[PDB]
Amino acid sequence: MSASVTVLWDKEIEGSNEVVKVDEMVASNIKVEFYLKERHFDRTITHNITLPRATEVPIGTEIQLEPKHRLNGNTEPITFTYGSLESYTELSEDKVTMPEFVEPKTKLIVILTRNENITSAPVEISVGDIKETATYICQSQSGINAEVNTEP
Repeated sequence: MSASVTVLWDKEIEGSNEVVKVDEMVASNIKVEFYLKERHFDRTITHNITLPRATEVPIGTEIQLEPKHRLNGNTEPITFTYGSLESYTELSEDKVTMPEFVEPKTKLIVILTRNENITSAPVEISVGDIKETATYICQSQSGINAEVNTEP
């Protein structure tokens, strides 16, 4: 009930790829400190395994794989179970330092962005004499960048 697993990373597909504006914070001066010292965000990577509708892989088969994109320095494999656990989400805290002050005669804008990417790859599975090519999907978020612009 434990499959042999090989991900075909050289066949990876670049799905959605975007730079997402998470938020903006604006302030104006005439030298006050900023609202927050740091902002805290949730950052996730979601790992999914998908199988053909008509697959021979038995329900309950365990499928262990090691993704490319991980959080928290985690390195242990993800264990999916076909028919009951097909998605796993990593979560980390992304802490972003804010500008300390608004300099004199300044309007300050913080633009917060991160990369968000979907990638997918074939997964060759064998359990006994049953062979299948499943599809692995990674929905990842990068760390957040803060761009501080000073205006009139």
